[PDB]
Amino acid sequence: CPEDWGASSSLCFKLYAKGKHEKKTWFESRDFCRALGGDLASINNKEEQQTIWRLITASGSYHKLFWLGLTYGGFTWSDGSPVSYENWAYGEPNNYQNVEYCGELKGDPTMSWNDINCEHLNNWICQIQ
Amino acid sequence: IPKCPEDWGASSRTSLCFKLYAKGKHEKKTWFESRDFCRALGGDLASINNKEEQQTIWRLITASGSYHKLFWLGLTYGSPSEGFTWSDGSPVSYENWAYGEPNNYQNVEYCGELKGDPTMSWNDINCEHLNNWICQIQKGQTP
Ligand SMILES: [Ca+2]
Ligand SMILES: [Ca+2]
Ligand SMILES: [Ca+2]
Repeated sequence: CPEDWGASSSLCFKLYAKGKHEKKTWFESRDFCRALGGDLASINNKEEQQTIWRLITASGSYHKLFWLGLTYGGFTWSDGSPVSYENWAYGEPNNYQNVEYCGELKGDPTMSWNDINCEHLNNWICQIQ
Repeated sequence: IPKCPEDWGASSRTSLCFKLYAKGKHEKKTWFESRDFCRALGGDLASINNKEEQQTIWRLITASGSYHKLFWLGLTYGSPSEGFTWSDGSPVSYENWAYGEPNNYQNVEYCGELKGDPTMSWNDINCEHLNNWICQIQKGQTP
């Protein structure tokens, strides 16, 4: 793995929790990780989770929340029929997009996930190959 | 296929991209500071390894009215360790330097700067000097 990046025993993870003043939104966090050649960290098994936890330990970043690459995201007819026709007014539909939800990691031994407004300022975790 | 970052002059035939930094007289830096700045971006002070790369930079100069300005390049005098000779210039064969010697000769004093006119010529000057500067980055890479 790159310059000190949690080595999955596969994937490399790196925490980013410098200060509460430079926390980013999910989108910014994702741009930051992508500009590095990777992306926001994805957790696909217990192993990957232990790794991030060791990183949290090794750095003393207990209890901090981190953005993970978790993201959520059309209209259907109730009766089941297919949407073979549309007559939306200009710009419609549009409400189903004023808010989006993303998943954050609770940095304690439970290592649990919670979804929240993708616009919250948070620490984040990247993953490079 | 590697491509150049958010608008940086791309060397059509190589893997380098260039960007001018001429924010004005009160923004100028030293070779080392300029180097720190460029590497901080994930790049480095610009190297000119051929004519095409030189032309890419000249086109950057033109597109920004940066005519007649001076820019730092990654050009730096390295002080080859084979440089010592005797008083008449004869080469040194036998040697009896103390432990760790020689070593004062390694002090970095001279760096290269680019004259932003059509000549695109280089001049070696004291690295302490304040100049505008140019960075380069590898394609496929983002600042
Ligand atoms: Ca809850
Ligand atoms: Ca929730
Ligand atoms: Ca000179």
